[PDB]
Amino acid sequence: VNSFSGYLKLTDNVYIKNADIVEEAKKVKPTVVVNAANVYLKHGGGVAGALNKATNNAMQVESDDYIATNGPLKVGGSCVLSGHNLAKHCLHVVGPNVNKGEDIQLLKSAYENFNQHEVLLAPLLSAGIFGADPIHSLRVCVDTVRTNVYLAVFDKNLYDKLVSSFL
Ligand SMILES: OC[C@@H]1C=CCCN1c1ncnc2[nH]ccc12
Ligand SMILES: [Cl-]
Repeated sequence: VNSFSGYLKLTDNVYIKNADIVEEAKKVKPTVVVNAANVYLKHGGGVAGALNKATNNAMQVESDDYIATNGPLKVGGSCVLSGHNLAKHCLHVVGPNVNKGEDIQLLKSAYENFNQHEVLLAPLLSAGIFGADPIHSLRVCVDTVRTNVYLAVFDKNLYDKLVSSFL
């Protein structure tokens, strides 16, 4: 039993809700919140910009030190950093950005990072400003993640389409 509330159950381990991931994380304080990161951990917009703003830019400060030490992430890769005031940890995961021409096949590799954590609050990877089809992103999530994932979908219209079209 966990403290996530109001989710629809898609499979044994995947749940979905219309919610603002920032507001969700502040309420639940999950062990892990997933960020829709880029390889440079430059949290300018989309989910990443919103999560970083909610940390008063502390996420960006920590991320800049991470990059200065380790260099960029790989597309499909991840790193674990602090969750600041939002969660214990933030799993920064880089899905392919279709608007940069990155290979959508890497979306499965991106979701595989979730399997290293027993429970996560997450967005759909490569959705929104990353330019992938969110219906596809949900399909890959369900077919790749085996741990317990609570998916927050900000847009109410998109959420209804995701549910009504889910196979
Ligand atoms: O697929 C990512 C998704 C789709 C469109 C825009 C960003 N996205 C978000 N998903 C969940 N919570 C969010 N809070 C702020 C943004 C946000
Ligand atoms: Cl985004």
